[PDB]
Amino acid sequence: AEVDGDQRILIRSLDYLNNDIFSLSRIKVGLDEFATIKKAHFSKMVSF
Repeated sequence: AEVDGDQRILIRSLDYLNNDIFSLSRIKVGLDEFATIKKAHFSKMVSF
């Protein structure tokens, strides 16, 4: 497919994209793209 827009990521778009998403380690930074956080083993959770 052909797209000519830069798809510059704006903050005003994130709220509408993530209105139904309540995750803390994933947000819809784009339409089909995501911003994620790397996982860690829960065995390290004992330090809290």
